[PDB]
Amino acid sequence: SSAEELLRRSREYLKKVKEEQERKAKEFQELLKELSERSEELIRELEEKGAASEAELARMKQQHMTAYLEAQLTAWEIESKSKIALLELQQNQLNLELRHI
Amino acid sequence: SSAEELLRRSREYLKKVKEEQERKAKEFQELLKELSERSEELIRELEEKGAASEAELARMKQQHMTAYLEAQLTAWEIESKSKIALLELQQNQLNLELRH
Amino acid sequence: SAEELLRRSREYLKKVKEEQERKAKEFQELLKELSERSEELIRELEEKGAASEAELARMKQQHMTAYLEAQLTAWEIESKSKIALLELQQNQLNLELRH
Amino acid sequence: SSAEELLRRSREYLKKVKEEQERKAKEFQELLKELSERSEELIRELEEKGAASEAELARMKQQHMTAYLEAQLTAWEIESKSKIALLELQQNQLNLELRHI
Amino acid sequence: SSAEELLRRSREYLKKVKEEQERKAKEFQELLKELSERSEELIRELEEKGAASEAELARMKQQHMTAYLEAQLTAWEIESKSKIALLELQQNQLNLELRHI
Amino acid sequence: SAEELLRRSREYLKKVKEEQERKAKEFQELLKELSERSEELIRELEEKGAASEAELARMKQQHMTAYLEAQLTAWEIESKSKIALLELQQNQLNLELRH
Amino acid sequence: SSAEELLRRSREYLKKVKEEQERKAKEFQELLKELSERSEELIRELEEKGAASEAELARMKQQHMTAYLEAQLTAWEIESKSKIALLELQQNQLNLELRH
Amino acid sequence: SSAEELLRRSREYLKKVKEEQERKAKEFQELLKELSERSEELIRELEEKGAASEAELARMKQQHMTAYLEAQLTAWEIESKSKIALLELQQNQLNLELRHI
Repeated sequence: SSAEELLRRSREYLKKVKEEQERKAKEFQELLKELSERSEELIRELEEKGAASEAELARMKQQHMTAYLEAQLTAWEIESKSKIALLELQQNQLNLELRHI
Repeated sequence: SSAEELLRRSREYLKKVKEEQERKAKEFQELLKELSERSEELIRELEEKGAASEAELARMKQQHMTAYLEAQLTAWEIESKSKIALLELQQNQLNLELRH
Repeated sequence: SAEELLRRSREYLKKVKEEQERKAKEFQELLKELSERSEELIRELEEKGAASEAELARMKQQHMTAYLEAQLTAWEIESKSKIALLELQQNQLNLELRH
Repeated sequence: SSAEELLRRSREYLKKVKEEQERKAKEFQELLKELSERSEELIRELEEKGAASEAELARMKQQHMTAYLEAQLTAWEIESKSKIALLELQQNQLNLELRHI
Repeated sequence: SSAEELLRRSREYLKKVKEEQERKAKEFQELLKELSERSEELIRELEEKGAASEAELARMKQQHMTAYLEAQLTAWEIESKSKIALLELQQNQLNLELRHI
Repeated sequence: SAEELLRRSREYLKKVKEEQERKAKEFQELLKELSERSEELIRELEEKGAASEAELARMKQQHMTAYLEAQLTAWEIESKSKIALLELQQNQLNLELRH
Repeated sequence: SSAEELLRRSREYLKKVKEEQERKAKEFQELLKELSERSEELIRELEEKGAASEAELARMKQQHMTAYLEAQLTAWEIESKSKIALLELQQNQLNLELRH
Repeated sequence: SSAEELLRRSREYLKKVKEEQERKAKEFQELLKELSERSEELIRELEEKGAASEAELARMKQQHMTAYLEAQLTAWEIESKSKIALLELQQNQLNLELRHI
């Protein structure tokens, strides 16, 4: 009863954290999408202006793609690590309930 | 009773740790906001002066956005790790409460 | 009740594992696309003589070096992810036999 | 009795380690503040003397903020990892206290 | 009986994960070999055409070996971490087998 | 016999903890020395006008930036080291009470 | 008996893992030796030609020694981590053998 | 008896690893000492030749001290991590003996 209430509060508190992680993951993708499209807009403007040397933009383009690639890998590593860690806490939570209940 | 004291004390201390980490998270967003808002202001100044080449300001702006993104990812990594460890510590606490 | 929770626990486990396969596949598609763009940019340069022979060598090697770094990183992620869930799959299996 | 003595001693040595880390955290903040204020001083002297181009100073100023943001994150990472790790040891200490004595 | 089925299945899924990592390890070596041989090709063309100074080529050649050494260490780090981690899971699987069935 | 092993186990534990304090102190002495050398080199430059005002600013900031990085690194090491042994000290204390 | 088979099989497999890691350690020292011996040869060639400034070869030599030192530290970190993990795994194995 | 023999073999095997770590630590310090003194010999030669600009050597010197500082920190981190990990295996070894024994 009282144990059922605490385990209840712990389970629903665990879900808010899980949903809180899903929020941050989406928020990052939106941020990266905006920044990446701002960078492409900058590089595109140069190509229109022709201000940047053909080699200059090639180096600029490859840096944009490289950092974007790097940004995704980091976000992939973070969310992957978070989801897996929460899952173990989901198992501990379940282990507590069955054993007690 | 005496065990009720210690376990209640631990719960409240965990509560303080959780709040201090929420502070540091918010404080960082405020710091990153200010500094980032300065960096955008500097690049604005350079644009209006035309004190940097068109390509150079493309490089500076993209470096600015790259560092902001790196910073957000790092703070996201720290807070995500903190919240989940405390979550495990809170489970140990809960298990003890149940144990008693 | 114990079976329902554990069955529901295995389903969420399955979704997480499946999702991790989703991201790994998506990355390889992203890597190939960006990789094929990068070699296209390098293609155009050499054809136009835009970059010096020394310049294109450093550019090509930067591209291969970045591609190798990307794979090793994605390898480390997917490798660690799969093994971490693998311990959770064993934790799940241990819970089931417990009942 | 000796269990109580050994465990009370444990409680104190662990209270000292915790205070030691609060001390190190403050010292770094004072350290970063002093050095970070030299940087602004060196830079203000440049802007005053006009000894760096408008872009050089902007690159220097954003370099300073970028390094400052990294120092805070890195210090935040250490103190956070330390506080959480010590927290778990206090839990073990608390578990022994309920058991051993 | 069902324990034996669940555990034998576990044994097989874990044998598949192990073979999968031996596969990934080889693929990388083939991958590194192909790209690493392009680098030597691009560089041999430079030395032939004399399109880089004596020092530039030396800096490029030592750059190539330095990156190659990093790729091996990094791949060695991953495969080693993977093999050891899987090894422990095989031990848990072996522990269950002695117990559950 | 159990007491001898555990007493001997605590002595080796003590040596390791003491040794870790030795390295932490030694590093701060190394850092200060190298740091004081570096600021001496920078001192000589500005006095001789060897480096431009812009040059010395970047040099000074590189030195402070490297010093900060060194401290954070040594902080992370000594902090992690002490906590890791602290769990081993608790493991030792748990073994003793077990007897 | 049947348990004696499995635990003996695990001991021999652990034995193979320990040996494969000794291989990789030695193989790396051989690779680092060759490449490092090439790098020293290149800098020798440059010295005899006088194809690089005196200061430049000081920078190149010091970069060469820095990378060799970084490489050794990394391989030292990998093997030190591997040997100690297997050592823990070998202890789990031993505990099982004792358990039976 | 037979257990006393296996635990014996495990304890002495643990000591060879511990001594093996002490070897690598010393070996590194010797290597760093030699390389560091080779670098100082190079920088010293330049100052005698005066080949390097007074600012050039100042940058060169600071890089030598910085990398040396970095090298020590890495070695400090490795040996510290190794010694602590071996110690836990020393505790597990002792725990196995007393319990069996």
